[PDB]
Amino acid sequence: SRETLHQLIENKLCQAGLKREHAATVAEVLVYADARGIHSHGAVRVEYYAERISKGGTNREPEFRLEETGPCSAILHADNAAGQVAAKMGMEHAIKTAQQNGVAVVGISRMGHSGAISYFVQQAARAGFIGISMCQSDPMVVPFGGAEIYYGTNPLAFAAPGEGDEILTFDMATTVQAWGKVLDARSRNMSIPDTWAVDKNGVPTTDPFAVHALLPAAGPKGYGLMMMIDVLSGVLLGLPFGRQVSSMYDDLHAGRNLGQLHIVINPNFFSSSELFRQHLSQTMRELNAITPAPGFNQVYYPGQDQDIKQRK
Amino acid sequence: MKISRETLHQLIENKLCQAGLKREHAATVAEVLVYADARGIHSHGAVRVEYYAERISKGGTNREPEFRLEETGPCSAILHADNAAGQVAAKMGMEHAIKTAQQNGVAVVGISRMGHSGAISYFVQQAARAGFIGISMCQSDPMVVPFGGAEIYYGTNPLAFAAPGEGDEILTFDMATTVQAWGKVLDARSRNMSIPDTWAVDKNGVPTTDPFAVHALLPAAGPKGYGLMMMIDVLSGVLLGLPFGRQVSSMYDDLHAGRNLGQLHIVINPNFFSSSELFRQHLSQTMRELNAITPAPGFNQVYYPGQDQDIKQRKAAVEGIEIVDDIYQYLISDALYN
Ligand SMILES: NC(=O)C1=CN([C@@H]2O[C@H](COP(=O)(O)OP(=O)(O)OC[C@H]3O[C@@H](n4cnc5c(N)ncnc54)[C@H](O)[C@@H]3O)[C@@H](O)[C@H]2O)C=CC1
Ligand SMILES: NC(=O)C1=CN([C@@H]2O[C@H](COP(=O)(O)OP(=O)(O)OC[C@H]3O[C@@H](n4cnc5c(N)ncnc54)[C@H](O)[C@@H]3O)[C@@H](O)[C@H]2O)C=CC1
Repeated sequence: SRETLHQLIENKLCQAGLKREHAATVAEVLVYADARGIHSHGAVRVEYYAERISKGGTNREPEFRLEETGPCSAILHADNAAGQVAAKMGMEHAIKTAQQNGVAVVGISRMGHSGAISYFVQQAARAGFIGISMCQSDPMVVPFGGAEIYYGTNPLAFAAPGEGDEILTFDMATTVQAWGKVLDARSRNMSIPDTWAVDKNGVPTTDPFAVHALLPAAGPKGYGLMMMIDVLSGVLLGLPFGRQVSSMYDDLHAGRNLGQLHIVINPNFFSSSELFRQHLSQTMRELNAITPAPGFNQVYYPGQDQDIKQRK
Repeated sequence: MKISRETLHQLIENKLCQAGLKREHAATVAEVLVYADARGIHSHGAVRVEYYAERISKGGTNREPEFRLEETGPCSAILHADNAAGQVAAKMGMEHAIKTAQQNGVAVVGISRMGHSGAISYFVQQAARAGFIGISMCQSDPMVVPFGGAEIYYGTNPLAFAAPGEGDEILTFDMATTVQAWGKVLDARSRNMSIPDTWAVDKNGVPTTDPFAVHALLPAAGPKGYGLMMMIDVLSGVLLGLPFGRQVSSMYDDLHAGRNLGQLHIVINPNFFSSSELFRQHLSQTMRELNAITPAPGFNQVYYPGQDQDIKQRKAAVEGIEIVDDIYQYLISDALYN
């Protein structure tokens, strides 16, 4: 069960170094990923996290400092704490701030990997607000037209509340595919589609063992989106940016120094929250009623495929 | 033909003024249009004036809007635009966003009930010129199938971003959420070429190479563009209590009726997070480093995002802006439309 795995991972990470409360938080986010089929960011990471913690490449005793910079802005100085802990804490502050003052823009400064980041925007939506989040990731992607890596798979996530317990959740890597698909096609020795990745010369490739770098989604569009995310979650916070961003296997003894940015918007500072939620539910219904194209059994609203996998 | 920036501005300004816009409003509309043309975004340039003139004439764009700025919090506002010209409403709202982020760090400003606002990167460039990060997005005419779908719901719903580098350097990025903007289907309609099958679908949701058989556009990157246009509809439409999704008006529904569109600006003042000087240095460093990346076979250069358009804008300052001669002919003429 869910509370089973939480207890497992909570225990394992608590003994590898983390305060019990920190272990409980990382556990939760990891399960969340596997359940929604986001396996690249689920348990395939758990022994690894345990290692980095034991070796100090993730801070077991971070000195957190939430620095408020304005009525609707803050930086959580996270001291290279586990990303799941840091990002969750900053989102709690963003939610509190948007609750009172309407909007919140909160940077997470110096954290480890934070995982399937839709977890954090769901926090905002469960509180009745719109959540947007994005973060830097290991340099892994060619600029459009390029043969050298610069940005990472730099994800973007969004959630908004509908009626009752309904939430619409959207989450995407800015590459054609997440990296975890390249490794999957490496392990099963499959070939990969030629739209996913390039070789050491920047030429598209079908051999996942000849992959030097991922391609950006929609060419120049994914390129701009990952740039935007690097500027918003990295440059804005004065952190390393672009190619300077650390990679997971550079040094298990050193903090990652990653950044993440949350933006939270309280609907009642703009219009009726009741009608907002009614209209989100209406969006979800209407999209579901759309005539599917040949080949599709249904049209899903964004994220519904994951919402479904979750409950099964 | 190529033409100056000041002259095109004047032509557009006069033509919209005689349609019935206040000269102040017609000026603002004109500079956003010339901005688009200079950057090569011609589908949102002077080509739209004749349409605008008709809508203004027939009352579908408010020539006497009662603007009302409703401040809802320290960093939030709605500009009620009373179906004023979008370029006017969006710029006014961005001026408020800039002022708000200057004093309070961040601003989220809705433009509620406006006409078409054009190449929306104009508005984020305002923020970047003021030293801030600008993000903007707006609803558009239903024209796009959901991923997996065969009926239209969302529009080409654009997203734009700009941030300042050192000096007058700005990094500007601006995209429709479809594989291609609608103008590419219109352009290949004008010259009778088959389009690739990744752009659009027929009435049945089957991808098509026949531009006259196109019923709807496809979202960029499948479900990703789908999610992005939904996000933009939610942020610039649902959030403002406006018509959303398939309810959004289309350009030729009713020329006598206000469009009721929505747009959302988000402005972030880097000074509220870290040194704005080092921020600008790092944006300029980003642009340099991306330019120095080894190009892949086929390419002669790696561009930083938006650099292709910056180059066009730079060239247009030298040689002048290229527009279709037919548009020049209409702008000098005494005809408002037809
Ligand atoms: N350093 C980090 O933390 C990173 C984390 N990630 C995460 O990994 C995950 C990667 O996601 P991707 O492979 O790009 O996702 P994807 O391509 O499978 O799907 C993207 C989005 O579209 C939705 N979607 C997909 N198919 C759909 C359909 N048929 N109908 C309606 N909606 C549909 C998904 O639910 C999801 O919200 C994300 O959770 C992302 O946050 C990714 C990169 C880096
Ligand atoms: N209702 C409205 O007002 C709407 C307005 N629009 C506008 O129409 C325009 C749509 O543009 P798209 O067709 O998506 O543009 P696009 O596909 O040509 O390019 C998108 C972005 O990527 C950049 N880019 C493209 N190729 C590049 C390269 N090789 N290197 C570096 N950067 C590159 C562009 O400069 C641009 O910033 C936008 O200005 C948008 O604001 C679009 C839809 C609706």
